[PDB]
Amino acid sequence: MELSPDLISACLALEKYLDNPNALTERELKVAYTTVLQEWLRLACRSDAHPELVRRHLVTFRAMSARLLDYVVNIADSNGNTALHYSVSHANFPVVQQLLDSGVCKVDKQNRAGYSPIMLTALATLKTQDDIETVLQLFRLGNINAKASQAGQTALMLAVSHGRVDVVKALLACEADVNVQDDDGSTALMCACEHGHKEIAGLLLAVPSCDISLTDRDGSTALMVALDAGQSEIASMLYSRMNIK
Repeated sequence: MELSPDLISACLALEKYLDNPNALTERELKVAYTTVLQEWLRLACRSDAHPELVRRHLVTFRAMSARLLDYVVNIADSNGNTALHYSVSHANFPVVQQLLDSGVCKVDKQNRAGYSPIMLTALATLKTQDDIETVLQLFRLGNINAKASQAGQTALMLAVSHGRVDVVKALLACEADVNVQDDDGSTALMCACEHGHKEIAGLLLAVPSCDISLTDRDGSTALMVALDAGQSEIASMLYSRMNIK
C-alpha cells in the first residue's frame, strides 16, 4: 500500500511536457510516456489490482496537475486500450469505480478494434449490486448507443450476442436505443432471435419503442430470423406483439 516512485518520477517528466511541448527532447518524451504507461497499467490492470492504491495515486496526480490526472487516466497502450478498457474486460469493478470517480475518464474511447469500455461490459458478468451500480455509473457517463468502428455494433448487440442478461437489463435501464442497426442492418432483437436468447428477446420486446418491423440487408425481420432458425418460442413472442392485418 505504497505509491510507486517510478510512476511518480515519470509523471513529473510528463508534467513538464504537458506544460510546454518543447520542455522534453524526443528521447525524454518517449521514455516518459512509456514509463507512465507501464507503471500505471501495472498498478491498475494486473489481476490483483487494488482499488485503494489506484485512488491514492489518482489523488496525487490531481494535486500535481489537473492535466496530468487527465493524461494518465486516459493513457493508451499499443492496442489503444486504457486502464478502464482492461478493468471492465476483467470485471474488476472496484477498480472501474475509482477510475470513474476521477471525473476525467474518456469512457467513449475506442481501442484498435473499435470497442469502448461501455462495449466491453458485454464481456463482464455482474455478480453483485455494487457491480451493477458501477456499470450504471459508466453508462450514465458515456454514449451507450455508440457503434463500434468494426461492424457498427452497439454495446446492446454485443451483450445480446454474449447472452449477458444482466448487462442487457442495465443498458435498457439507461434507455439504450434498441433499434440501432449494424452495418448489415441487424438489430439487437435479430441477434436474440438468431441465437435463441429467449429471456433477452422478452426484455427487448417489453421496451415500448422496439420496432419489430425493421429489416436487415436481406429483407428479414426479427420474426423471419426466428422462424428460419426454428426459434419457435421466440417467434410466438413476436406474434404476440404484432397486429396482423
